[PDB]
Amino acid sequence: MKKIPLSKYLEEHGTQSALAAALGVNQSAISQMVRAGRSIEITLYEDGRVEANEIRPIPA
Amino acid sequence: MKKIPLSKYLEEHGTQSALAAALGVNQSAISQMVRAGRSIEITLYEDGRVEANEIRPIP
Repeated sequence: MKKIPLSKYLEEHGTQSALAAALGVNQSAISQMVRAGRSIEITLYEDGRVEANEIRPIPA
Repeated sequence: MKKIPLSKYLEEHGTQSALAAALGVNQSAISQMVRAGRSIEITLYEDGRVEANEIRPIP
């Protein structure tokens, strides 16, 4: 397993198009996360699965 | 540092009251997190400070 911030993932690994498909999300949700500088972490499994999580501090 | 889920922090390390005060939130905020099953991770630093994050799945 590898975990990787969103912008590094896109800048260095995969495309928005590909990530959107592997997460089963609307491509424009990815665009929105990039624009707003949301703290999104991408997880890459050896089985091929890809997951995404926003890390939100408490308090905000 | 050690990362542990909120449930586990409350079982093994601290209380809702003490955690809330150290984080700088009202206990009511922690109570709500426990009650809604929210995915909360506590980072416990060597000097005793703690920080909290919520893990929000995407989508």
